[PDB]
Amino acid sequence: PANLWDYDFLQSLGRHSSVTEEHVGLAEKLKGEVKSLITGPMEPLAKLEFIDSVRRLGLKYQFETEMKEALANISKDGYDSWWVDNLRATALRFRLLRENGIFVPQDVFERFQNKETGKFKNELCEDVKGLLNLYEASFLGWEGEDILDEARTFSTAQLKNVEGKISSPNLAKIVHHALDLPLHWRAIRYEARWFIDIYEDEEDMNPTLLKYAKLDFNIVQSFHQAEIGRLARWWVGTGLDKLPFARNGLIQSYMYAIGMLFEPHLGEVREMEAKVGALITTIDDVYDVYGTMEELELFTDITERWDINRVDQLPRNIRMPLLTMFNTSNDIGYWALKERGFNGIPYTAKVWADQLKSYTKEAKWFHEGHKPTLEEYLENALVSIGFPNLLVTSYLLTVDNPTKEKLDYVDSLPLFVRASCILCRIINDLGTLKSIQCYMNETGASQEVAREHIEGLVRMWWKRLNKCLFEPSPFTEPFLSFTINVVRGSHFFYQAESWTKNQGMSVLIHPITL
Repeated sequence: PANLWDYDFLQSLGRHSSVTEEHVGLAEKLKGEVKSLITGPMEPLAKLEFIDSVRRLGLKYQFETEMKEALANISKDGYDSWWVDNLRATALRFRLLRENGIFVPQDVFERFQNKETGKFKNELCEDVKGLLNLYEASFLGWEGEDILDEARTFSTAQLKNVEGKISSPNLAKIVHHALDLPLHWRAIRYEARWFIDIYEDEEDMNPTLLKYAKLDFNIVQSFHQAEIGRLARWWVGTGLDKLPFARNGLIQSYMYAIGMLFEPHLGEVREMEAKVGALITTIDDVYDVYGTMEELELFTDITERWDINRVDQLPRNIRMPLLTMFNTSNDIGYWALKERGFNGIPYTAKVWADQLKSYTKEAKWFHEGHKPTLEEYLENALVSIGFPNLLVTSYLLTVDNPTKEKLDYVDSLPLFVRASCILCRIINDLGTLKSIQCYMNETGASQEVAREHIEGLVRMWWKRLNKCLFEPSPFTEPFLSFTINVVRGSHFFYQAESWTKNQGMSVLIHPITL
């Protein structure tokens, strides 16, 4: 029986599947037909809505070139009367163009403002799809784009007020889902599973796209199940499943990794990221449990020196996580040597050393009654959250022509990656001494005021990421998406056990009925 907490079940995954070669040949056929629909003749707003649907169904990885081509064709040609003075069209166009690297100025929304008060016009307050498109579009903004901040607050207020009054149950579901999290902040694979059901009930539903979305979801899922089986057998082989740390650490870590990257061709990378995540949770718990004890000083020193010669001084429940961290980091660095020509061990060793040092510092503060400022706290806590480790590892494993200089640069945590790491930390803190209490102690602010200031920090760092994606960068495709998608993973998982089990069951275990 399916049991996400049962390592016998998890080690069994991948041996048998609903692959059904017929399904594979059928999906290639339907994929060609969907390609034709994306490039073919269509009304312009309807074409934007079709492309947005393909994205929301988790299928953008299959149609990158067609979507970019159709969007360039839209963004260039002639007439604009198909969206000018149409809030719904204007906002969907702004969002999709900006999502695909085509700049659109915020001034495109000025005609919807009162021209004297900066406030959006009251006659839009019941335009449900226009409000919804304006809401989703506002999250593609940059710092200093004040119209889009006003658009966010206005559209949120009005969607909240209109939510209970929407006649279409499906449109009401879409509005409620958006108010929980905008599409820009949602993890791709989890959103795809939700939106397949939603799309089936849309009035503009294209049955070929729906059938392809279901087939492709099931095929990708079979890949994920084989990965889970391998990872479960690894984990049980470490013995860390029997130690009193990180209760569901392996499968939770794999669910987070699925947030970071889901595509089948990144399987090996995803498995390694899952390994690191599992170890991160376990060792986080280790440093929590032994918080003051000198055992942790030896743990940290062994890791800083990357030298296990003194490891038998540690008790077994600490020695086993340490040696599994050591051996796995050596395996991952060796994979880089074997596959990419570059020994990654010095980098996996370093990010782990940094990580434990971050834990040590947090512990120090807690033990000495220290109250750090917000910036101080965050400078340590963007490391302790674990994403410098996970992201630097993903770069090592995917960058082309890896060199010491590229790895040193990413490991320095420049703006783009730093912003992702800070975001993950702040989102974790909002969902759980941390960001809110630190800001309180720094300014005396209310808990409500402090939470609002931290939510504003989330919005601000997202604006910085948005702008980074338009600006020259040493970073290339896989990693750019990794850096955004770990944040999306954080939003989705830090929004009880029933919910997590439900997400894992519906996304990883149960195929979609065809």
